[PDB]
Amino acid sequence: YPMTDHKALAARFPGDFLFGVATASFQIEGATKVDGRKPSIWDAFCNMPGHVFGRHNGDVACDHYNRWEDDLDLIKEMGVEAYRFSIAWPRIIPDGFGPINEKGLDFYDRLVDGCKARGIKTYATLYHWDLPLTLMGDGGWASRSTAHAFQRYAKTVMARLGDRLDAVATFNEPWCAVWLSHLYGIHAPGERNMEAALAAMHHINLAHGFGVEASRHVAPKVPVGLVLNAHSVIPASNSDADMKAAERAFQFHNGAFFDPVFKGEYPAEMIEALGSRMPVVEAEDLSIISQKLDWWGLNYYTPMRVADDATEGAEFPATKQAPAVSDVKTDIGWEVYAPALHSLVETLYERYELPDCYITENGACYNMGVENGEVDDQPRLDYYAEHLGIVADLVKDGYPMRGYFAWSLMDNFEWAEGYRMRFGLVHVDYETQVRTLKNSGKWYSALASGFPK
Amino acid sequence: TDHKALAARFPGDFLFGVATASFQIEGATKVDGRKPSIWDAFCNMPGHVFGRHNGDVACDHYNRWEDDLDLIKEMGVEAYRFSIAWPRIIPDGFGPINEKGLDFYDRLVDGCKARGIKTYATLYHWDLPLTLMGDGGWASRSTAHAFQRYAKTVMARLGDRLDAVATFNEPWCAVWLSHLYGIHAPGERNMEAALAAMHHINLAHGFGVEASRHVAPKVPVGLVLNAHSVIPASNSDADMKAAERAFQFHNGAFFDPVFKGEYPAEMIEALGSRMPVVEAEDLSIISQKLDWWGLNYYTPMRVADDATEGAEFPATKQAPAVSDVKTDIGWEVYAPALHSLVETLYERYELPDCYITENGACYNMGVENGEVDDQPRLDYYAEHLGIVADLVKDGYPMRGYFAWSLMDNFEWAEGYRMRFGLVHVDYETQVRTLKNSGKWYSALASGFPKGNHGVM
Ligand SMILES: OC[C@H]1O[C@H](O)[C@H](O)[C@@H](O)[C@@H]1O
Ligand SMILES: OC[C@H]1O[C@H](O)[C@H](O)[C@@H](O)[C@@H]1O
Repeated sequence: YPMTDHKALAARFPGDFLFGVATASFQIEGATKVDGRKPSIWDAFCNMPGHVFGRHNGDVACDHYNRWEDDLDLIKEMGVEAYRFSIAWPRIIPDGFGPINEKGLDFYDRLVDGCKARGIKTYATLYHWDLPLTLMGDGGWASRSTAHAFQRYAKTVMARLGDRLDAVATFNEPWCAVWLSHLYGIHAPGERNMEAALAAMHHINLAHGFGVEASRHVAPKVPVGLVLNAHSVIPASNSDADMKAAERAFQFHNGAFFDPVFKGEYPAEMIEALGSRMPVVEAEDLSIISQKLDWWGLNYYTPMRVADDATEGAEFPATKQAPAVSDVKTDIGWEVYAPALHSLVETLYERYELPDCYITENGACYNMGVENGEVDDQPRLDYYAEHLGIVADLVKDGYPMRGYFAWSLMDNFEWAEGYRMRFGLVHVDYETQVRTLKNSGKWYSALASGFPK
Repeated sequence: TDHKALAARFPGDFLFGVATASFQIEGATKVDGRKPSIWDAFCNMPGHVFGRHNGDVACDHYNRWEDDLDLIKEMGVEAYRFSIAWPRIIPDGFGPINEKGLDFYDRLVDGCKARGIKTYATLYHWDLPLTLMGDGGWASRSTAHAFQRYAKTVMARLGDRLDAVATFNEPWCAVWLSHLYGIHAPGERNMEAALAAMHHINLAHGFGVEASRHVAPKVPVGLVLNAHSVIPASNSDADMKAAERAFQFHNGAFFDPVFKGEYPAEMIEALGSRMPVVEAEDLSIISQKLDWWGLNYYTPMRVADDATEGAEFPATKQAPAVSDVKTDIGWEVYAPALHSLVETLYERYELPDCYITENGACYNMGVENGEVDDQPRLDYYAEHLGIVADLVKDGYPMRGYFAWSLMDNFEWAEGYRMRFGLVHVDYETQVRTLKNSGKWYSALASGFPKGNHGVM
């Protein structure tokens, strides 16, 4: 049972708690070929049949590149203190390496100015998956040179925006950019090769480290973070095999990123099984990867239930999907189970020395539209109540949970799922570009408005 | 293999050549304005190419081309078949023309002229500018129009000197091998993408023919196809219907539109709903008349019916080899499949003059004694040229023959491991060594053109 009474729920949060809404550049911007933007690997992935539902693409999206003032006005009306957004590398350095696109920088310059004027805090993500297509020539993330391209891109953005940005994250979800994109073939560039994935793994960890150094060198005032979909790993049974399975799944899906960044090492059992196939790790890599961060971002939606897979010749971590425990599912099919969020954060703060935590993404897919000038999305409202409940519990128990960004300000391009899957607090009619604040959004606004106190 | 007796089986004006492709030999992948091709991306992402081999070095031809031309001249080979790198000419696919790129081929073509070497250029031999992948590569119709402009750009500069041009080399590879089987760049395995690539390459061929004739009307225009010699596993009804389905899919998909102005009926029945839009004028554009056509032949395609539930058209599976002779890449040697193939094609379609634009064999032996003993290559050539001479005697319009690899080179997904050259290349020293097969081929080709002399 949720609870949902906002006035009560609001009492459970400290006065300086940060409430936000989140978007990503490719998902909402459109204007793919204007002001010097060159193609990203997602433009390619969309336009090649077989990868994205309906062959949907980012050409128009929410037209946010043009309508951004309205959107910031909306965040202002909702009384949301913070906006988490991503910056398009294809706009800043269209070829990945090469000339800087001054018009690219100009746009986010204005965007940040726009937020500053409205008293909206800025949480920027440098990389939320739109890698300049040209970088695939050298091998993309499988090439170490791509990390150096990112390095220069980060130093460029932070030099321009560092005097106003409230916070910066290097990467959004290495798990997706790494395994889902290079091992499972589901996200761009759509590869299914362990050697390629391991290369991407290390080079993205490396690029993060280069990114930290770059930010601090040109904008040392801005708190630097990293955003991770750490998976709440839950065994199917308490059998010895399933417990061991959950630990391996943890090392592979979480440790591959958390241990290098926060412990300056890769997980030992993972190295045993997969080490021989990694690219060169240079003497100074791990110490660069493991620089101290001022904050970190957690993205969470649903647990990762695993069982052992004893199949002959199963690759590490040799696990398979266990069935859902809750009956409740979102429209995209993900199990709804709030307490996995609690145990996830506990495990992480026991296992790693972590800085302040912001819940950088939390939300649900529910595809109801506009009937009677209102969007009736009670199951989404329920979701936020139930999960914010857990976040308040974490605050009570002493964890340094400093903020929460509701995932998806508005409906947008949902990657492989195209425009089919809505995650927004605000409905978008893609034929008129009209924004309609959903009922869940009215609720979240009623909660967020009372902060700061 | 007596080369004198074999030489006599050919007409005096028969054309002997050696063949090459831009990405396989050139190197200099980042020089003079060249942007990446889909094959640079393909090579450099682990899992696609043996050893992760790439085209960066290759045979360093971009730097050593005059020496390689002198080599062709010294061999006595009259013709040179090569491809032009689109990534050097219009590096983003669309976008600004790169003059440095054009100059290189301009100077190459001048070098062929000065040496008396006839030029048979291939506009597209698989090196698509990576940027075009932004719109969906060959799955986007726009890519055909980019080619069209590329085609026109090249022929405007080179058309006053080129002896001949082919639009595309092997639609089958660029279409099915690249978009359905995932073996070649860009490495897709999707029928919808492959069908889009199929029509868009056919269409691009047509645009190319018109573009070339618009700016260089005198230049003979062709298309190079690895037409598959489809042989059934048995004469069973199921196997023979399968061979015909296979012919339609692997050959008909390209031969029918180009030479009959229609797609194969049964194939349209199984797959047409998943094809891209065929605009009103498309098929007439595709089926413009050609002055010649190139056949690439290596080995037969033996097939059997596959009754597996839901097996997609053409619903066939590989059948086993009849000969037990195989090249080092694993391809059956079976020369008579060349004869039956050519005769099938000429009965089935109305075709212009034929050149064998590729024929050769993978054998990986290297330099020992300062010499390369590649008898199986030589044996392969003598036997296949015999077949070509049989086709001549039977009255088939066989005008010329190009040996498959002037030199060992980057062999696509196989990297540098699989050698096809008449000339051995040591990739550390870049030293060219003429193999024994090369000596033999030079001996044969040197007698042509036979020239005006008496008889008795
Ligand atoms: O549904 C997935 C949503 O959460 C993901 O973790 C991504 O960070 C976000 O872009 C996406 O839309
Ligand atoms: O092995 C295949 C060889 O034949 C194919 O016909 C190609 O056109 C050539 O580039 C390749 O090297």
